[PDB]
Amino acid sequence: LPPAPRYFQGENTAGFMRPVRFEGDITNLEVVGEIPKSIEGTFYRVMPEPHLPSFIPNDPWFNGDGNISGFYFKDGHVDLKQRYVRTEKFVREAEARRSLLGKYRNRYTDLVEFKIRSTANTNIVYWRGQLLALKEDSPPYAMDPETLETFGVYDFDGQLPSLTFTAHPKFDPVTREMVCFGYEAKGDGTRDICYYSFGPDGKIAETVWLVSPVCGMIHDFAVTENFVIFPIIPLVCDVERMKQGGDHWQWDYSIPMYIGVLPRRGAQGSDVKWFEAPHGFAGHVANAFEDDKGHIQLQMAYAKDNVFFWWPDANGKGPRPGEVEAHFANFVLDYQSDKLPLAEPTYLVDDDMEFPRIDDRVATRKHKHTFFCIFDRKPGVTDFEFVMPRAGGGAPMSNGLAHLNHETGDIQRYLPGPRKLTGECIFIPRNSEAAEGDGYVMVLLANYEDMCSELAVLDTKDLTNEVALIKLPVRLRPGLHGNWVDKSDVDGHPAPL
Amino acid sequence: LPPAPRYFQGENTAGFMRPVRFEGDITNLEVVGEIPKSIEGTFYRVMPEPHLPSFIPNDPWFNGDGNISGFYFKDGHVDLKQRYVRTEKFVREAEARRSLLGKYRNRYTDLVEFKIRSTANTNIVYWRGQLLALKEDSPPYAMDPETLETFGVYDFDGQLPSLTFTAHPKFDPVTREMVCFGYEAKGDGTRDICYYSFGPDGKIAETVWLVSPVCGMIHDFAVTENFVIFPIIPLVCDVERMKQGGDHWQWDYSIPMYIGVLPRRGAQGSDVKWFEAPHGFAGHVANAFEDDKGHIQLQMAYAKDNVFFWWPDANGKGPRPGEVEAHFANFVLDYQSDKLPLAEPTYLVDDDMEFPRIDDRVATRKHKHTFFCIFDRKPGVTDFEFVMPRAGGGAPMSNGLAHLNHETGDIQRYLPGPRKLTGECIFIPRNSEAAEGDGYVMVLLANYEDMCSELAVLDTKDLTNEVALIKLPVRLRPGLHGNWVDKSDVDGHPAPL
Ligand SMILES: Oc1ccc(/C(F)=C/c2cc(O)cc(O)c2)cc1
Ligand SMILES: Oc1ccc(/C(F)=C/c2cc(O)cc(O)c2)cc1
Ligand SMILES: [Cl-]
Ligand SMILES: [Cl-]
Ligand SMILES: [Fe+2]
Ligand SMILES: [Fe+2]
Repeated sequence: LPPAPRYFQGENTAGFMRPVRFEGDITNLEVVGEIPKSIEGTFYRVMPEPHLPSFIPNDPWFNGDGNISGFYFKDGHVDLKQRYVRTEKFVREAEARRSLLGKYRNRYTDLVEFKIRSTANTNIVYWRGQLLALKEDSPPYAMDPETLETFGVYDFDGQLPSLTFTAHPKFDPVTREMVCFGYEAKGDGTRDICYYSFGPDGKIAETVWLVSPVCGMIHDFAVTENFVIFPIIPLVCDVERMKQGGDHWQWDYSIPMYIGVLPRRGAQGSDVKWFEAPHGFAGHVANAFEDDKGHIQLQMAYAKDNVFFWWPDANGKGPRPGEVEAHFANFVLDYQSDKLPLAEPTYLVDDDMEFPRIDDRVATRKHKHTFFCIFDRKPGVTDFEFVMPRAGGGAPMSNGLAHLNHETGDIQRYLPGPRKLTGECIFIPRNSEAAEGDGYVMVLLANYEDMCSELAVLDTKDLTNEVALIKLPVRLRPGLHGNWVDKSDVDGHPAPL
Repeated sequence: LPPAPRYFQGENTAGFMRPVRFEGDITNLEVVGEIPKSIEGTFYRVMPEPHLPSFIPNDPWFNGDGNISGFYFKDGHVDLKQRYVRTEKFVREAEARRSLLGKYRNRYTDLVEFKIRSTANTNIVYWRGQLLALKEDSPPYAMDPETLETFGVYDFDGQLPSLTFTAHPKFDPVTREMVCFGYEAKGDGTRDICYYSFGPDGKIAETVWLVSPVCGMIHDFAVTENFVIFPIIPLVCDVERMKQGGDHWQWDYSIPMYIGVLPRRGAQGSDVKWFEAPHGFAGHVANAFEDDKGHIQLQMAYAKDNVFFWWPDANGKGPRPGEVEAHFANFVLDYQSDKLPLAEPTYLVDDDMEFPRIDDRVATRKHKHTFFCIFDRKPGVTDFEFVMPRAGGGAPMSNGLAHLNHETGDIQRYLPGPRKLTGECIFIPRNSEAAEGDGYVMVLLANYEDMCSELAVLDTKDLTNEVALIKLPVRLRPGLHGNWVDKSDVDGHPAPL
């Protein structure tokens, strides 16, 4: 077998990116300031964190074992619980005491045959009394919200019709449905997309099979009252390339950014319309909604080149690290239109941004508040000379959060400091009668001075001030998505406005 | 109630001394070099580590909640498990989410009434299939060696005759007895010492009540074939002082360092002879044995002034931090002599030293190898300008280990480097046929450059070279005692040579 290294080497596991790999508890976290005493619930987040050194050099960040953190809040006190998802990969590698799964989404490089290749490392959501740890090449893994024990791969009582479950399901705050899909839904290289939904009682509602014009990456999607929308990143999969040891994904400069629109209820596969946006990268969706005219307003991060530069085109063509900016775009789509090309989007702000969140009480409906990560290169915002040598590589950087009020156009920015960077934020309603976007924002910080993590709590009335700073004595390696589960929401999701 | 701080403040919890307070697992630790594949067993260590900020300012290091680390070795792989002892203090404070126990060994300052005040933070030993977590003001707490679960306060099937159980019991390698005692054995300020022993079947053997000439601290003791030996530190307890909120211990410059000698078997309390060594501090015992003449050779760390400078005399008189050195002394004692004063000891080496260990296969018999911590002020051994600002306070410093061969007088020294300091080492026999002192040494390092801990593995054939360096991604705060439990030893202790 390729030899198993006994310590981590390479930029993707150096500095702040060095895996810690701890599971367990740290109760009664240290707090500077004061956590509002009325906050009650749990912030769950997932990070890729390789449990064992990979036999693949420079294995991307996206390929690390999912480790779940829960921060449990009550009466101004907070406890941390942390535990790895017991994926098939995790369990078999722990038994062997070495890495066995190979390149990102390429089973032809695995040292043993896996049934499920999930690292369950991308999102962690609440559904019907369980956590679902999500990875877009696989079904979810179900976990206990209290103990973080893994129950196992989850198939929705035998109803899951797809091999794949997106990391970005949407929760309709009025119908209480979970709206889902999977791409490559019949296996590696397939153009099959399975669109499906579950009612609040757990029964499958929609199931529609459709065909993507290319086998392209559909990382996120959008849901409105009457439509579902599938933006395709121009990364394309060729299984023959994979069989020779090549990458699952390869950029294609010759295609548009396709945007599929399907009717939300009762459609067939042939009802999808593949609109053609100008070539670019489909980033995360903030939210989509239908306006007065029935036109879809789709608000999402959008870049003009390949954000995932390590997967360049067939000739190795692509940008360099830190070159590509993504911007907060608004695309207008009309399902009734037969004109497939779309105009350049309008842009809501100037900032280089990503990881947008809204008040999920208006998900699928008109929203007027967005919170998002920003990366500002203006001199002095980040002390790059100090941070870069301690940061390692492989992951995006954010040096602030922004809050946009869409009615007024006011933007507030939270800057944690010159030697700190942020993860994705969560929004917590002040209480069940709070106005849209009124309450608290939490965000995990990487402090490069201390080489520790911190959890900042902010009030939306003034996003520039930390109400509390929870000081962890360990690093939580840069991670992906997270969600708030409020103690007053019996089904784990907030009530509609 | 005195207000409960929400983050740690003060020098005793700053820098490398900042509590981490994590419990759980880190498997498959990173290793540089190669752990000898034949090593099989577990290294257990205990550290004081306050679980909650104290309401007592500058609470000493000795007063922190005991947290147990186990490093489990097999086939060149090593896993960490870590867990707090579930003492009455730990459990009641965790329930209240605040500190409740007050000053070190002063129940009159507690905010609630405790039955048992143990922090179980001083030693962790193996006995008859359980771990015993030891603290000299209390009985032991029994724990599971595999899971580190706490079973509860342990009374030896109702046989424990004392309120107090020493942190330094001795294991006789020939008889397989555990030889114990407790001082202040009838309560705060009592001069009662209870000497007692257990046979390998768990039945109590000896129980002798004796009287100390003063209520002084008897931290360690020594055991030979026919005698037990009690060296008294000139810290003295006055319960009336404690009732007014004062310190349990106060130095007394007017007394000798008493050394009690009692016959090991069949004695009465009045058989003890209280020899009088020159005034000084009774440090840890390496080992004691009877020579050809039946005279006791007692080898121990010995200083000329109060090592515990924060507990000065009645008028506040005593040394400053880092001024007192302890040296490796040999006292000669003759139980038949009626001459109570003893000569100044001889010294085995020059180094400022402490935490001596021997090959416990010769415990209570003649030994010819000692391993110990040293603190060398020779310029450049420690880069004090770098280390001191990151170190915090409250704990002793060691910047090397030394191995003395007593037959030849050769000394080898392991220096982990200018920005590292060490804990107490353990010795592991190479195999069951190894000569005395031949095998491996392990020691936990504090790395002040990385602010992480490391576990060094050394071969006694060349103590200057690390065979392996196990790299933890967290800090283990400076700790107290630790022990090896070899997998090949049925009762957990090595066979006699
Ligand atoms: O297995 C995978 C595949 C993709 C991702 C992932 F987070 C993609 C992604 C990351 C970004 O920083 C922005 C963005 O729009 C998308 C994670 C795991
Ligand atoms: O409650 C307690 C009381 C004492 C100790 C302790 F380890 C004392 C000690 C520490 C030294 O550095 C040298 C030495 O000779 C003795 C630990 C906990
Ligand atoms: Cl589990
Ligand atoms: Cl327990
Ligand atoms: Fe995502
Ligand atoms: Fe000790």
